[PDB]
Amino acid sequence: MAPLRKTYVLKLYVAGNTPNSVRALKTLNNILEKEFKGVYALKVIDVLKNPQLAEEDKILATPTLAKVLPPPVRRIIGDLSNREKVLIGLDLLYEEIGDQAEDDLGLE
Amino acid sequence: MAPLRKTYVLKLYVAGNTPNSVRALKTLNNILEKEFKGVYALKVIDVLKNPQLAEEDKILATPTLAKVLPPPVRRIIGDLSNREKVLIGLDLLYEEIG
Amino acid sequence: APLRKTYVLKLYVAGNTPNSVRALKTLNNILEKEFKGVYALKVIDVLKNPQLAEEDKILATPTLAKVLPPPVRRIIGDLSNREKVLIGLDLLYEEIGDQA
Amino acid sequence: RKTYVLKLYVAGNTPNSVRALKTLNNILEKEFKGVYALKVIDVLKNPQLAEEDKILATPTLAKVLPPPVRRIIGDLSNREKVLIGLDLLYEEIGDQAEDDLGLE
Repeated sequence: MAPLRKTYVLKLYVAGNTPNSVRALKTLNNILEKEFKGVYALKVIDVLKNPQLAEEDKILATPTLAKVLPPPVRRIIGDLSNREKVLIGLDLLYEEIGDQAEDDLGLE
Repeated sequence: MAPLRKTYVLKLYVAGNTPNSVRALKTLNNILEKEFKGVYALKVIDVLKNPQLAEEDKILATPTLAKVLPPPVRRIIGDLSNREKVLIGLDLLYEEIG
Repeated sequence: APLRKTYVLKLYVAGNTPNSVRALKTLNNILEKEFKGVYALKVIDVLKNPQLAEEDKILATPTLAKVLPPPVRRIIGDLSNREKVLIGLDLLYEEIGDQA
Repeated sequence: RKTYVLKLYVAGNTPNSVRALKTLNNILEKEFKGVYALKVIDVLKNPQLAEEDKILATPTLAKVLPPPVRRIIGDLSNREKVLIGLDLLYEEIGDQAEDDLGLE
């Protein structure tokens, strides 16, 4: 809980959220805090819940920026695009990325 | 006032298709056809029908590019974003013909 | 007028040379003629200043080059294949200085 | 079993340069044998980054490295000014072996 918290956030932009991609997203979320504790941070943006992009938000084609990502990570990114058919694209920015989101209804 | 050479391709990336949404895309296109003869061309992309971007594709925030665009075009783009919420983002290409 | 914000095309070159500097000029020229206020060129000579800023990162050329204007793509190509002085690039939404 | 490849992107080599890159090539294979690998790349030698290559601001990664390695890096950056930036991969090196135990 230091003063700053700037890290190379890996933003994923998805259309929808099918229970399976949500698993994999949770999966990939640990492959990161695990092998790269501190270096990266996942951040998913569902366009269906948030269509309008914020000035700083940019969506690049998965294929391009993927190759510079960790091996196990690239594999998830691959299922997501070619299988779970939900990954629109992604980006890599050194941003704030603080508190978790997803307006909680208590999700149980 | 001349149809020839380099063309701006305005790529709108949409999520959804409300009744108004369709109306305006007909207008924007009509505007670009009758006013920006050639100069500008439109190309709407349905991320629902197909989400994965090709290799040469990218979506940039609307507020950004729409700023430099011609008033009559920013208008329809502003509405497609903050009123119909179908407009995710967009890109600007400078090709020739397709 | 008081500045503005746009997408910056940061090229990272290992030093400079007449040709590379020419093309780097041709290129900059282009973005200010065809892609006004959408893309801004910003060259970073790793030879002059080696250190890297915080949000400053460098991705290989072929990765992020596909998504650029064709002409930007040609020049980027030559600064990388012909002059072989380009390390990589990046595309950030920033706040271009009134100059620097 | 894999290893943290600590790729270092440097701008040329100085006298006080190879100094720490010889002290870093040590501390690692020593206290952290097999743990944190290391491969130095002088851009000036070969600029063009490969499709899977990237360079990141030294303040970012280094800060998640052993307090000591951060010293050689830290010095190597502000003082000897040659460290353009660094990258940290977590993959497996299968180029050479010494002894292993696969289970058929």
